[PDB]
Amino acid sequence: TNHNLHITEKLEVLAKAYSVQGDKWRALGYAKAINALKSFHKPVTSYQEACSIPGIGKRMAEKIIEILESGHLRKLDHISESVPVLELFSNIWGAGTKTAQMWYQQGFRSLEDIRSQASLTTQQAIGLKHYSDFLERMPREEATEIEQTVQKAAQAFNSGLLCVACGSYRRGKATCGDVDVLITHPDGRSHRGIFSRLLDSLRQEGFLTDDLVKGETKYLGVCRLPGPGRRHRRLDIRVVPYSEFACALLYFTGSAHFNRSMRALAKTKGMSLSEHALSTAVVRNTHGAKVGPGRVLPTPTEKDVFRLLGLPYREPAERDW
DNA sequence: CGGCAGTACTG
DNA sequence: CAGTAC
DNA sequence: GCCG
Ligand SMILES: Cc1cn([C@H]2C[C@H](O)[C@@H](COP(=O)(O)OP(=O)(O)OP(=O)(O)O)O2)c(=O)[nH]c1=O
Ligand SMILES: [Ca+2]
Ligand code: NA
Ligand code: NA
Repeated sequence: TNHNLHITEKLEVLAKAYSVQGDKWRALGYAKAINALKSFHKPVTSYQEACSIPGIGKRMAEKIIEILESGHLRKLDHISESVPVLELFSNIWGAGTKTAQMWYQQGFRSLEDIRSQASLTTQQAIGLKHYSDFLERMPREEATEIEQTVQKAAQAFNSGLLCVACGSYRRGKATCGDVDVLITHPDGRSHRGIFSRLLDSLRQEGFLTDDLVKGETKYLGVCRLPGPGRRHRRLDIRVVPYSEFACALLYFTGSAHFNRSMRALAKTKGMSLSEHALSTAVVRNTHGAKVGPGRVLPTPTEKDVFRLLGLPYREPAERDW
C-alpha cells in the first residue's frame, strides 16, 4: 500500500518530464526516491523524517515538505509545454528521447504529423501501427495463453524443452505489459537448433505478426491470439544454455530495479552479475568499468546467486524492488 | 567528483 | 559508433 | 535527483 500518494503522484510527473527530456540520471534519482516513498510504513511528516529514508536527500525532502504544507508542488507549474508531445512520441516502440526531440524540433506535434511526414525506422513503423495496443496491459490469463502457445510450438520439436514465462508474470502480477518466454533444455545442447525453426513455426501459424528484433538467441516481436476480440501483444523470447539458466531466469524475472540493485551489490563485492553468469574476481578501473574478466561462479539455482552474494533468498513475488 | 547494471540488436 | 530496448 |  502507499501512504504517500499525495507526494508520489506529484513526483511521478516530474520524473516523467525529466525522463522524456533525456535527463536520465535526474529521472533515475526521482524514480528511486518514489519507490522508497512507496515502500514505507508511515506518511512522512517532517523534513528530518524525510532525509532519514534511503533515496531521499535534502532536495527531495524540501519537495516533500512543500507538498505537505501547501498540497501542491510549484515545479509542476513550470514543466515545458513540449513534455506531453515528447511523451506521445517516445511511446512509439523503437523511438526514444533523441528521436522524440528531433521530431519535435522538426515541428511535429501529433501522431498524424509522424504518420504523414516523419522518417520512421522499420521498428518505429510497427510501433506506430500498434500504438494503442502497446500501451495496454493484458490480463495474466492471456499471458498464460501466449506462453502455452510458445511452449507447445517449442516442445513439438523437442519434448524436453523447458519454457517459463519470466517477468511480471512470474512475479504474480494481475496484468502484464508483454510476455517474456525463456527456453532451455537440461541436456545442455539440444537448445541450439530450435530457435529459428520455432519462429518459423509460429509465423507460419499466424501467431507472429511482426518482428522487431532477431538475434541468434533473442527475439522481440508481435503476436496475436486467434479468434475475435484479440489485441496485438509484445513477445520476447530467449533461448539460453542450461548452465546459464539460473542467471537468465533471475534477470528475465526482474524487476528491472531489482536487477539493478542486485548488480550494484555484486559490484561492491568485487563480483559481476549478468543474464549469463555471476562472476568473481572481476578487475575494474577507477570508473567502475571492466578491465579484466574474472571467473564464472557455479550457480545451478537462483538460490545459489543469492547465497553467493550474501543475501537471503527473495521469491519472485518479493522482487518488485 | 562522478557513478548510477549489464547486455544485445540495428543501421 | 549512438540509439533503443530487455 | 542521490550517495560514497
Ligand atoms: C526494461 C528492463 C528489463 N529488464 C529485465 C527485468 C524484467 O523482468 C525483464 C523483462 O522486461 P519487461 O517485460 O520490460 O519487465 P516486466 O515484465 O517487469 O514489465 P511488464 O510487466 O510491463 O511486462 O527484463 C532489465 O534487466 N532491465 C531493464 O531495463
Ligand atoms: Ca514483461
Ligand atoms: Na536518506
Ligand atoms: Na519508445
